[PDB]
Amino acid sequence: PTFYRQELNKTIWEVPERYQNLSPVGSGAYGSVCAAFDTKTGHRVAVKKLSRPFQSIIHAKRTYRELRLLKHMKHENVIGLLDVFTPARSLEEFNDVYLVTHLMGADLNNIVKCQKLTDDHVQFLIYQILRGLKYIHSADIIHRDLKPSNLAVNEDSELKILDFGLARHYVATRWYRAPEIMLNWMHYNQTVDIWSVGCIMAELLTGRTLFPGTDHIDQLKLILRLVGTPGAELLKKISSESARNYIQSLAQMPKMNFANVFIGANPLAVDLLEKMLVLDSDKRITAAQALAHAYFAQYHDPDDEPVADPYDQSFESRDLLIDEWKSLTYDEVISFVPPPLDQEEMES
Ligand SMILES: Nc1nccc(-c2c(-c3ccc(F)cc3)ncn2C2CCNCC2)n1
Ligand SMILES: N[C@]12C[C@H]3C[C@H](C[C@H](C3)C1)C2
Ligand SMILES: [Ca+2]
Ligand SMILES: [Ca+2]
Ligand SMILES: [Ca+2]
Ligand SMILES: [Ca+2]
Repeated sequence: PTFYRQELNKTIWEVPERYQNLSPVGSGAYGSVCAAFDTKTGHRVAVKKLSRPFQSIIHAKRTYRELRLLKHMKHENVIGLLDVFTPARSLEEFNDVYLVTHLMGADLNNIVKCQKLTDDHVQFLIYQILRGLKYIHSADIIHRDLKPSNLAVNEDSELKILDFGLARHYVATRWYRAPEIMLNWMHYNQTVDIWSVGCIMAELLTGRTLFPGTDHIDQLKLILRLVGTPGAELLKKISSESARNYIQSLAQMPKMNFANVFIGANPLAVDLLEKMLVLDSDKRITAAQALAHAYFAQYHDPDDEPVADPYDQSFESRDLLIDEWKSLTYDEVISFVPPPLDQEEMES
């Protein structure tokens, strides 16, 4: 393919002539993104140029991790890959990676901000998050920082999870993070992401942020006002003695009845929130359990809530040299097989 160069976000992008009319639509994890027109299929796409993908061992492994993850993700509510390209003619020239997915014009903050959402619409939005989570969780992938700005939404409210499974080694909002993550507790499971869904769903229903804490301690106090003081068993999870002593010394608070917090909400929504917003991560509902909850009865379809193929994450434990990660990434670029344009069939 013939490539062309265009300065976007103050830097030169080099892309195949197939992709036209690039215009910036914001930053993503470790890269910046442009919307484009795919002249091969007439579809609108989003193209992410990774920033400094091989500058250090941290960047190089992050680049491999992201390409491996995105090549594996094949679910209608999870960002996946239509294409991956590099202007490099060989590994020796290889220093830039571009990832291509379907264009999603908005994030969840664009949906709720200026819109009084109906309950049926909230159901659809949360249903899609949970369907995507069941899939990624089934591959032993956790998001860990799920929030409205990590949920891409298109013009018809179709939603995809992105920026999951990233980070190993800019000020982000922590309002949606699971307490065990925000506070660095010693163990956690996939249901960290279900806490985040609870926080998102609460805000879609009320129009107000659930736990808008000014710092870690203020946020914890807001959380405890809703869910009540935890038992000594929860302290088991917290390494820092100072943190445990602080929590233990707080004046005891009762759990609130969520029916008195989400006044006027669908009682089924309140019940689901009660099951998601639990401090005990072993008591928190899973994504697959939540999809069966009566709140989603008009959307639930077991035939269309798939799990993922096994995902080999053995590379995560390995320390390799920059050029090894780079060569592995080049291999993944070259071996990528674009999916069919139409991968779906009418149901039954
Ligand atoms: N508009 C849009 N549409 C789809 C995805 C993205 C996208 C990607 C991304 C990931 C992989 C890929 F291959 C291509 C793009 N990373 C961050 N974003 C965000 C850019 C602005 N915030 C919401 C989405 N942006
Ligand atoms: N957002 C809220 C924070 C705190 C807990 C609960 C009820 C009140 C006090 C408002 C949610
Ligand atoms: Ca169906
Ligand atoms: Ca079809
Ligand atoms: Ca479609
Ligand atoms: Ca069916």
